[PDB]
Amino acid sequence: DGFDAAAIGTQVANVIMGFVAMVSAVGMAAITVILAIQGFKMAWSMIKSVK
Amino acid sequence: DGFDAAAIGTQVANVIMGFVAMVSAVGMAAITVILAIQGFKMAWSMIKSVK
Amino acid sequence: DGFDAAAIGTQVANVIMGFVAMVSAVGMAAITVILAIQGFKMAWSMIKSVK
Amino acid sequence: DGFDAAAIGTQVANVIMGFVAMVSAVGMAAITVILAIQGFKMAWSMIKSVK
Amino acid sequence: DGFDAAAIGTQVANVIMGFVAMVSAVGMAAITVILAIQGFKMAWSMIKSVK
Amino acid sequence: DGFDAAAIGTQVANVIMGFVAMVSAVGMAAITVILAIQGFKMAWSMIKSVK
Amino acid sequence: DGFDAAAIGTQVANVIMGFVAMVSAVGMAAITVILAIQGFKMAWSMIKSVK
Amino acid sequence: DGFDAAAIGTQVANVIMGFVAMVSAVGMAAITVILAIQGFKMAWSMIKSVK
Amino acid sequence: DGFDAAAIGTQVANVIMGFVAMVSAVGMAAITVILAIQGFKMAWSMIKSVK
Amino acid sequence: DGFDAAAIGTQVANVIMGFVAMVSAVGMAAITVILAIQGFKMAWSMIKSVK
Amino acid sequence: DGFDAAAIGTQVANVIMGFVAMVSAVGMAAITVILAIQGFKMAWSMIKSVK
Amino acid sequence: DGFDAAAIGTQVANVIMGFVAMVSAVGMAAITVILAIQGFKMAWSMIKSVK
Amino acid sequence: DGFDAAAIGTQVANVIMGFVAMVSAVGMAAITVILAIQGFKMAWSMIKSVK
Amino acid sequence: DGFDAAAIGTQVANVIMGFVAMVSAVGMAAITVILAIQGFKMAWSMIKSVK
Amino acid sequence: DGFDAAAIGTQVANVIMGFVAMVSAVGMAAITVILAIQGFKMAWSMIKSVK
Repeated sequence: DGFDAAAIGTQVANVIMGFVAMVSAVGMAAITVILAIQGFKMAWSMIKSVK
Repeated sequence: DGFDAAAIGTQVANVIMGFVAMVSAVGMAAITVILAIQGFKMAWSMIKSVK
Repeated sequence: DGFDAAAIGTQVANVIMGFVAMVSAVGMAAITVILAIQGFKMAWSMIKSVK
Repeated sequence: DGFDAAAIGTQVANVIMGFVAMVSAVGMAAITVILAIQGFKMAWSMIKSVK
Repeated sequence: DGFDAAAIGTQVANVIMGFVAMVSAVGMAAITVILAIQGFKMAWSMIKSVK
Repeated sequence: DGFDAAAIGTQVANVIMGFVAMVSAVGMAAITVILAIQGFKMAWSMIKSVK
Repeated sequence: DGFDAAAIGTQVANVIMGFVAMVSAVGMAAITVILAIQGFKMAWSMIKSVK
Repeated sequence: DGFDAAAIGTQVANVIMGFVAMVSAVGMAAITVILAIQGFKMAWSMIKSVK
Repeated sequence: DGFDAAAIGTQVANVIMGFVAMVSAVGMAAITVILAIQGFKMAWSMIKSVK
Repeated sequence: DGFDAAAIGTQVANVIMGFVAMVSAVGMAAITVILAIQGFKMAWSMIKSVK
Repeated sequence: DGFDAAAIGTQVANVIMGFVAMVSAVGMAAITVILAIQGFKMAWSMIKSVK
Repeated sequence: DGFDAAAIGTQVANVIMGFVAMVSAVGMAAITVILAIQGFKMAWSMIKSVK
Repeated sequence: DGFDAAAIGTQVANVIMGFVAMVSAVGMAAITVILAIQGFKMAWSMIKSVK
Repeated sequence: DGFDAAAIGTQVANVIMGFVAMVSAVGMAAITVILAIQGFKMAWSMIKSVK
Repeated sequence: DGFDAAAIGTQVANVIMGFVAMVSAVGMAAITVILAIQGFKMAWSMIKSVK
């Protein structure tokens, strides 16, 4: 009857495409860790196979 | 007696096949997130197994 | 006395076996949605476990 | 006799299609919460499977 | 008739957008735990694959 | 009306930030095990590749 | 005529906003339990995936 | 009028904070099992990767 | 009122600490298998690296 | 006038605190079943993840 | 008054402790299947890692 | 009263021990695949380490 | 006075213990379906984890 | 009195054992999909571990 | 009575065997990625073992 479906259907989507920011931010604060270990793993990794 | 069953039975269905749009839209605003993490996951994933 | 029980008892049933049509129609206008999400869910689902 | 059925039948419906607004508003004040947790859930979720 | 629908419809929403605070707070008091284990999991995790 | 939301919202969080202790304790009583095996794994691990 | 509606309408509400206390109290005596199990669940949960 | 709300509201809570005991007891009689398997799982687990 | 909580709370636990037996038994009938393969795996494993 | 309220009010309660017995008994004859399946579930559960 | 509570309370329990039999039987006719797959899974599983 | 529990309890089990056949059949039509790859994997596997 | 209570009280019960038959029959015509899907679910289920 | 219980009790079951057909059909139109992905998953899966 | 079960049972299946297309398409847009990394992985992989 009214059909206020798509009008609010975009409104809702716009609240939550403007939410990637958080996932990227917590992203960055994953990698710093994953590098820290990874880069530290690769430190000894060569000098395992130094032999 | 009257049998206004199918006539309105389509009417009702037409209000709600015209509702996928919202589910697609909130769809798109799922994937952007899921890529963001996923693509960021695959970033470190190769360079876990860099070794 | 009169026993107009089964005669109208079928009459009533015939108004309402001719009512499945609506339930099928609103059926179809469920699945289009459920696919939309489901198929979109399966989109990212493989590429979660891409790794 | 009078048949003031549809005339007021619309009148009543118009009081209550003009009621979605509230359901949308309490809608918005659901999602902010559901994001808050959800986005915070996804925060640790990647870094469960950091490994 | 009166149509005090949206006026109180916002009033109700404002009681409950001012409720995220609790969900964030119990949020923080989830992560401290989830880090505690997670960070402690990652402690041994590298030195599983020390080999 | 009353709005005793944040006041108890902190109260609840304080019961459960004071819960990490247990997770750390069961933490310690994970690692002792994980070392035991890990350190015992590394015992033979060098003297696999003694050759 | 008299219109002693709102005057007692508040009176009634005040008997029953002063009732949250009980729901909070039985609240606390839910969580102690839910922690007990939850914290005990998380005890073995890490050391399932110790592997 | 009487307002015997909090007085019995504590009374009820005290019947059911004195109920954790059972949940801890059935707790202990979970872990013995979960260890039994877990410790037995870790038995073969090292000597899978003995190689 | 009655407070038959801990009395039956132990009763229930005693039915189910007397249940480890089964988990140990199905334990033994895991390892026989896991040895069978494992010991058979280690059979060829040395004589892969015989070279 | 008479006020035979609490006198019979206890009388009634005493008929029905002496009713837990049945609920415990049908309790026991739940768990035997729930163990039977549960313990049988845990039988194959380890040897799913035997791998 | 009569207090035919425990007398029938056992009667009811005895109908339904004599019901485990079915759950064990449908038990056996689970495992035969679960072995069939499991044992067949373990067939190829070694000879994945044959290498 | 009637106690038609075990009589049908076997009847049900017999419908579903006569169901392994399907699981074996879909079994066979797993392995043909798993061999195909596995045997093809082992083809190049030796002639990786031909050197 | 007459006390034709238990005499008809059994009569009524005998009409409706002779009613399980239907519930078993509609039982069988549940499982055939539930197997059909279940057995078909287990078809792909192994060959999800074929990997 | 009449006892038209089993006579219609079969009638009802026969409407709904003649319903598996649909569940098999929607079955087939599950697997085609599940293969499509699965077979496509196994495509890259070998050539992950090509190395 | 009507038995419009298989007639619509095919109708439903035909909406969803005509759905593989999407899963193949999102398929292709998995592999391009998986190659990209895989082929790039194999780039350095030989020249790890160049030695």
